[PDB]
Amino acid sequence: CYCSLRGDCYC
Repeated sequence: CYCSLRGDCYC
């Protein structure tokens, strides 16, 4: 579960 600024924001 991570919300980065490239393409991460879910689990």
